[PDB]
Amino acid sequence: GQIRIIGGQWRGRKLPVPDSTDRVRETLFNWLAPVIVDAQCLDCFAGSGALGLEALSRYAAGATLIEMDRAVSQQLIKNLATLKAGNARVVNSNAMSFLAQKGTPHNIVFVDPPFRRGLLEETINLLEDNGWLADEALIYVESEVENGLPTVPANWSLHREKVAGQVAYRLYQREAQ
Ligand SMILES: [Cl-]
Repeated sequence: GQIRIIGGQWRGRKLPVPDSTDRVRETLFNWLAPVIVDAQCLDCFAGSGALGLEALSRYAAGATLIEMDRAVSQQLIKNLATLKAGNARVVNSNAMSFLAQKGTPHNIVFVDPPFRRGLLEETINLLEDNGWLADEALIYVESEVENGLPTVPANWSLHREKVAGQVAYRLYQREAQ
């Protein structure tokens, strides 16, 4: 497995992601371009780290990367060490346990769960209820079109949306209320 960082300080740098897309990341980070510098980012299901790593490359101030798979969390840590990225941490946890505590506010949150039903709406409510979001946070949500629009709290509004293939890529903006 290889991950390519397509932008920022490590643009073009290639990283191994063990035995277990560009246009997506391109679209998302174009949406995030004017807020990404010095942002605090949380990746709820970091997986390969594609999202968190691209965020750090583009001069995010910091990224907390949450990943349930121990082997995957370990490789992520190794890739951060390669890149000399000290302004990040990896927590080996499922998102439901992790977010069910008093949180810390983030400017940008990535919500791309490995499966939708049982995780997506639950994660969204925990983010909102436990203080994980800064006053005007952006939350990226990836979901199959077939699922419809996810239930979001009333103070979240749909900010950007792209549909490609079977998948809806969305960015919500949250108002502190
Ligand atoms: Cl989870």
